[PDB]
Amino acid sequence: NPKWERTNLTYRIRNYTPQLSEAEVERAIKDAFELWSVASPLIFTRISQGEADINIAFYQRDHGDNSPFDGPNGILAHAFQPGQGIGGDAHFDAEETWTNTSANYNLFLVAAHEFGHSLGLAHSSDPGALMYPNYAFRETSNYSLPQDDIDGIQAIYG
Ligand SMILES: O=C1N=C(O)NC(=O)[C@@]1(c1ccccc1)N1CCC(CCO)CC1
Ligand SMILES: [Ca+2]
Ligand SMILES: [Ca+2]
Ligand SMILES: [Zn+2]
Ligand SMILES: [Zn+2]
Repeated sequence: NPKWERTNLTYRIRNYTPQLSEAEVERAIKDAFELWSVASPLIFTRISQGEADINIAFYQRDHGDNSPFDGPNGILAHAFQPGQGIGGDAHFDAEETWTNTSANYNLFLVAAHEFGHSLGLAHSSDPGALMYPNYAFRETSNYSLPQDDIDGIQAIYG
């Protein structure tokens, strides 16, 4: 069970996607981290300089980590289990259409799912859980962590 030994973690947005404004990308990420924060003792702090626990970036095909992206559709992003260096980091496929609406693909939703991986959660078998191994849009306004996911982080961090 790889998990963070610390509760205050830092994250850093290394690059942005041209598809949305910087503020939009930052808002999506912030909201995505908040989902998890309200159900655990984890506190996330955004940094702009230096080394952060969770590095977030948009990359194309080969990007230096044994898991190149596949272009439009297919895998949308990937994250690393809690750990030093690359651990906890999340990479988003730069070739995907990134949105903040119902159109594929909503960044807030994909990001929330990736952060679950970054936190140590595995995939869930419950089709209504954020951690279910498939992307499906759900109303983002006032969206909150589903029941199963709350049980998930809870089981790890309390
Ligand atoms: O389950 C996933 N888990 C990821 O970490 N990354 C993905 O892209 C993932 C994902 C799921 C949900 C949200 C974000 C990402 N997913 C997207 C849909 C795809 C379906 C191929 O038909 C299977 C891999
Ligand atoms: Ca892809
Ligand atoms: Ca890291
Ligand atoms: Zn990667
Ligand atoms: Zn996943």
